[PDB]
Formats: sequence, C-alpha cells, structure tokens
Amino acid sequence: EAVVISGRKLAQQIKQEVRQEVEEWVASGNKRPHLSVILVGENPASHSYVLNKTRAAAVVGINSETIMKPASISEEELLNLINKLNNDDNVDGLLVQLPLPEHIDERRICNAVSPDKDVDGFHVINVGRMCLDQYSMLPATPWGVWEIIKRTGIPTLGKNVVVAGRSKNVGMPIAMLLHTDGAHERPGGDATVTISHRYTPKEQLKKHTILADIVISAAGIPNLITADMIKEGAAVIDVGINRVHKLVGDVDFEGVRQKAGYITPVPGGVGPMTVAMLMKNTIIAAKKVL
Amino acid sequence: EAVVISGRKLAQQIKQEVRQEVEEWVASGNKRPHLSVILVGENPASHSYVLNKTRAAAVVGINSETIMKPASISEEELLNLINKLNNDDNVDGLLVQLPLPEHIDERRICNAVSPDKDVDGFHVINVGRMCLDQYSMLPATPWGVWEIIKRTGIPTLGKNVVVAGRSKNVGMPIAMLLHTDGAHERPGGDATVTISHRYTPKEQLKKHTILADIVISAAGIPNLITADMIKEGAAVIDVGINRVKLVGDVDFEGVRQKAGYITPVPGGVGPMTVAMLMKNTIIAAKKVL
Ligand SMILES: NC(=O)c1ccc[n+]([C@@H]2O[C@H](COP(=O)([O-])OP(=O)(O)OC[C@H]3O[C@@H](n4cnc5c(N)ncnc54)[C@H](O)[C@@H]3O)[C@@H](O)[C@H]2O)c1
Ligand SMILES: NC(=O)c1ccc[n+]([C@@H]2O[C@H](COP(=O)([O-])OP(=O)(O)OC[C@H]3O[C@@H](n4cnc5c(N)ncnc54)[C@H](O)[C@@H]3O)[C@@H](O)[C@H]2O)c1
Ligand SMILES: Nc1nc(N)c(NC(=O)Nc2ccc(C(=O)N[C@@H](CCc3nnn[nH]3)C(=O)O)cc2Cl)c(=O)[nH]1
Ligand SMILES: Nc1nc(N)c(NC(=O)Nc2ccc(C(=O)N[C@@H](CCc3nnn[nH]3)C(=O)O)cc2Cl)c(=O)[nH]1
Repeated sequence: EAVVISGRKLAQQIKQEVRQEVEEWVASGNKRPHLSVILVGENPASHSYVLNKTRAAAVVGINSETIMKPASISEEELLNLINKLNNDDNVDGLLVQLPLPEHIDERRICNAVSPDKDVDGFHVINVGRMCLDQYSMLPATPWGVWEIIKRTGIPTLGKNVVVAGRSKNVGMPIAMLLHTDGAHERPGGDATVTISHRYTPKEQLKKHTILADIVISAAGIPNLITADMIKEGAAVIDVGINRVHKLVGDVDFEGVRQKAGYITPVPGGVGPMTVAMLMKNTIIAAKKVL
Repeated sequence: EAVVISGRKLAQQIKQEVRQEVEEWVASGNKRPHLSVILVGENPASHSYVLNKTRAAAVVGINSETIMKPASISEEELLNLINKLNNDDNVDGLLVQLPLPEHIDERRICNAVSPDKDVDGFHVINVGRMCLDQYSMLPATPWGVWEIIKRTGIPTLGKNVVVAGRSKNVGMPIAMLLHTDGAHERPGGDATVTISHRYTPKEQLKKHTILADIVISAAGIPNLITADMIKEGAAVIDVGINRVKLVGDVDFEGVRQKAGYITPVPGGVGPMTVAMLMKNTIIAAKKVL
C-alpha cells in the first residue's frame, strides 16, 4: 500500500527553514521582509489561499498586507496600485492573486509587477529565465511539486514522468523543471517528461502513464488518474483541487493508493507546499540576490 | 515506402514568398531590409551555415553583411559591436552565430541584441513570450520544423510526438510549439509531446517513439532513430547534422522503409532554418511586434 506523502509535514520543515533564514537576516541588521498581496473580488478559494499565505508569512517572520479591491476595479486602477507598490521600498515581494475578472488582462497585470518583487515568477522575464534554466524566481506551485519529489527521495534522472495539464502557471513549469539538466544554473530533474492536456485522448494518456515512474496531475478533473493507468510502485502527485459531492484532487485516491508506491493527498498535499515555497521566494526577494 | 520531404524545395518556395514580400515593401517606399550576422572564430560548420544565410538573403532581396571576429575577442568587445549595430538604423536584423567561445556568455550576448532586431528569437523577452504562447519572434530552426509539418499537412492535434533533444535553441522550442494550444495568440500544435534527452535510457526512448505519430530528433547522434523504434507510417523529422559524409540522427535508409514521412540530411531541416530566418528578417524590418 502507498506511502501517503504529507505536504503539511514537508511544508512545516520548509517554513521552519525560512523562519531561521529570515531571523538570521534580521539579526544581521537588515530590514524585515514584507510581502504585499493584492486580492481582487470575492472568489472564496482565492481568499482562503491568500489567508493561508499571510498566516504563513507571519509565522516565519515576514511582514505582510493583503490589499483587497472590488471585482469592479478597472485595469488602470489595478495598474496604479501595482506601480505605487513597486515604488514602495518597504515592499520586497508583490503578487496579484489569480484569477482576475474577465475585463482585466492577467498577462498585462503580471508583467506590471517589478521583476525583482515578482515572487510568483509570472513576469515574462522570469518565465523566460526559467525556461532557459537560469537563476529565477520559481513559481510556487511547480516548485512545491519539485520539493515534494526531491524531499521524499523519489529519483527523477532518467525516469519517465507524465504531466497532465499544460497551463502556463502550473503544468508547463512543472514539465520544465522535471525534464531539464541537473547541471544548469537552475538544476532540473533530468526526467523523460510527457506533456498531456485537454486534447490528449484518454487511451493515449493511459498508454503513457503506465510507463511512468511519476505521474503529476494538474488538470482539475476528478478521477482522471485511476489505478489501471499507474505503474505499480509509481509516485503520483496530485495538484488538482476539485469540488465534488467535498474536496478531491485529480486522482482516485483510494484506488490509486493500492497500486502506487507514493501518493499525495488532497487537501494537505501540494497546497501547503505552494504556500511554503512562496515564503522561500519572499526571503529570496528581500535579499535581492537575483 | 516513406515520402521523402525535400526541405530544400520547401525552403526555396518560402524564399520566393519572402522575395515578393520584400519587393513590395521596397516598392511601397520603405528601405530595403538589411541583416547583420556576427561570426566569431573558425567553426567550419558555423562558417558554412552563415554563408547559406547570406546567400539566401541575396536571393530574397535583403542586404546583408557577415562580420567575422577572432575567437579571442572579449565579451565586452562583442557587446560593443552589438551596441553599435543596435544603434545603426540601417540594420534591421542582427544575429550572433552560435556557439561562441567559452569566455563569452551566450545568454548575455543574446540578451544584448535589441529585441526589435532579434531575428533569432533568442532574447529572453522573445523566449518568455514564446513560452507563454504570445506573439513573438520564433527561432528559425524550430519554426522550420513546424513549417515542414504544417506545409506537408501532417496532423498534430491529439497526436503523440517525441522530441529527442532539449536544447534551449532547438529541442525546447520545438516541444513548446508542438504541445501548446492552437487557440492561443501564437497557436501551438496541441500534440502530446514527450521530451527525451541525454539521460533518457535507449530502452525508454524506444518505448515512447514506438507510440509516436511524429518523431523529431535534435540530439546529434548518428543512428539514434532506427526502424524498430518507429511505428508504421509515422513522420520522422531529422534535425541532427553529424559528420561521420553528413548524416542525421536517423538511420535514413532503414526508417525510410517504415515511416510514412521522412526528412533527409542534408537538404532537410537545414534549408528550412535558413528560409525561416529570412521570414523573421522581413518581420523585423516591418516592426511587426
Ligand atoms: N497548490 C495546489 O495544490 C494548486 C496550485 C495551483 C493550481 N492547483 C490546481 O490545479 C488545477 C489546474 O489549475 P490551472 O490553473 O493549471 O488550470 P487550467 O484550467 O488553466 O489548466 C488545466 C490544464 O488541464 C489540461 N487538461 C484538460 N483536460 C485534460 C485531460 N483530459 N487530460 C489532461 N490534461 C487535461 C488543460 O489542457 C489545461 O492545461 C486546479 O485544480 C487548480 O486549483 C492546485
Ligand atoms: N537546421 C538544422 O538542421 C539544425 C539547426 C540547429 C541544430 N541542428 C543540429 O541538431 C543537433 C543538436 O543541436 P542542439 O543545438 O540541440 O545541440 P546540443 O548539443 O546543445 O543538444 C543536444 C541535445 O541532445 C540531447 N541528447 C543527447 N543524447 C541523447 C540521447 N541519447 N537521446 C536523446 N537526447 C539526447 C541532449 O540532452 C541535448 O538536449 C546537431 O546535430 C546540430 O547541428 C540542426
Ligand atoms: N498570483 C497567484 N495566483 C494564484 N491563484 C496562485 N495559486 C495559488 O495560490 N494556489 C493555491 C495556494 C494554496 C492552496 C492551499 O492552501 N491548499 C490547501 C487548502 C485547500 C482547501 N481549500 N479549502 N479548504 N481546503 C490544500 O490543498 O491542502 C491551494 C492553491 Cl490551489 C499563485 O500561486 N499565485
Ligand atoms: N545565432 C544562431 N546560431 C545558430 N547556430 C543557429 N543555428 C543554425 O544556424 N543552424 C543551421 C543553419 C543552416 C544549416 C544548413 O544550411 N544546413 C544545410 C547544409 C549542410 C552543410 N553544412 N556544411 N556542409 N553541408 C543542410 O542541412 O542541408 C544548418 C544548421 Cl544546423 C541559428 O539559427 N542562429
């Protein structure tokens, strides 16, 4: 039966590392780090996730503020707020929680955040640098997936990995981190990575997952991953968060638990790792090492 | 038996299309486009490929110059020449042929080319925009691979594709173009794409290619792809150029018997790289993006 990886326990370790790093930093006379989160509208999941972020910030010694704006805000008004925060020397990290309302272009917003404060790694320069395996601010959810695998001791070099999903903020950076060269500026996992997505026929997904040492599902589809698709002993990382009737990932947890060697639960899996890796990025931004 | 796709013939058609676009741009009262190529050192392959680029420039009515420098040039000296050409309004396109000597950082060089003149698509802004499926200057070799597939009518949506190679200038852009959404700003191929590389075991590569409708080899290893690794009727695109006589990564004669489509080396992807650069140069001259 599968080892159930605890994302809560792993994130606790990561957050303790960050609290130590932040306290040594402050002890040496530097300004305490400060994270600013802009939250637009009333997406209940967004508010929940943002509160988790600012709670984690407080615990690791990072100051924060959440700036909430109505969904009726215009794009120019959001751009003005971002520019004021970019020029606030007290602000080390700045992020705009997504999704935004339809009348606001998310790509224009993400590029308006100063790249040195872009703890999301969503600015086009940060995306480009990541895709070139250069030192960059890694996006939190893909980095959390990476850390789950590395800290559990699951090997990647030469292994088969299937990613279900190709979104620019989650699925694509995961595939980028896992297949790239361990010896580059920002190391990668050196895996053989298959990218699947909404036009990958179900049968073709199974023909690739059955070969996979690691299946990473980031599609937002309940029960997309079932035991017949998984190689015995494989690691299965569940990124989706789906409301069914209750929260479940993309994986049939109880079924796949019987065949996989490792599996992450939903909740308590990838989610807490997302929050923890943002803490890593915020101290990185405060140190201005990039 | 496999259809052999003439990259040479496709490229020559594309160059005629560029020639017409350039001639009408000039006839409309605009300055004739000019491409500058910086060549550092004495890599014979680099010298040959740049010559093919400047030959194709003359064919399509684009002015050009190659500026050759010794390998002992410093990075600051190369940066100075690039800044000079960035500020020369007669220069529409500027590229620095790779590879560069070890003491010169290619990424710093590529990022010093003004983005408007970056006909390689190597500037980090172009890379980032491409990785986000936004309008961008696409790198010539990946765009040539895409054009071979599209102009031949080989379908990609829902298909299995294997790329052997993950280099930032060739293999990674090819995988990015082929797997991404056809509905985005810069459409992708909507294929299921497997990225393999130097740490993929030969056995595992074969277990993926055998499912593949398109196999694209950009590794630089003779006979990496053999008929047993290919499924009946697949399309095999050979990006490698290996001196062994020039061969590709593919066992041309063997795979020829099982593939439905195949590109030869030489005369395959290579000529398409040169033709897509000409496309990029007239795009850069028009200040399209
Ligand atoms: N911390 C976390 O645990 C965390 C963080 C971010 C996102 N998520 C979750 O990840 C999921 C996806 O988020 P997103 O923003 O990337 O969503 P999105 O809708 O932008 O992308 C979903 C992806 O799934 C792919 N897909 C659709 N149908 C598929 C199929 N049958 N097979 C394979 N792929 C298919 C799509 O092509 C798309 O790339 C959601 O559940 C979201 O909440 C979780
Ligand atoms: N227009 C053209 O025809 C064109 C253009 C550019 C490059 N090329 C050719 O493509 C080849 C590679 O070019 P590059 O710039 O990507 O070179 P590179 O040396 O930077 O990259 C080689 C790539 O091959 C991968 N690889 C190595 N061994 C492998 C194996 N056994 N299985 C799978 N992948 C493996 C490596 O991991 C790496 O990603 C060369 O032959 C080069 O001349 C051709
Ligand atoms: N700019 C920007 N915008 C974005 N949207 C993101 N993404 C993002 O924040 N993702 C995210 C973050 C944290 C959680 C989390 O805390 N998960 C817990 C609790 C689940 C739960 N929910 N309700 N009850 N329990 C769990 O999964 O266990 C879940 C998610 Cl998806 C970003 O990173 N940057
Ligand atoms: N900045 C920058 N740097 C780079 N390195 C590249 N890549 C690049 O130029 N690739 C490239 C271009 C043309 C050819 C070609 O003409 N192939 C012919 C002739 C074969 C032959 N050659 N010698 N003898 N025979 C054939 O394949 O038939 C082959 C290649 Cl690899 C770039 O695009 N931009």
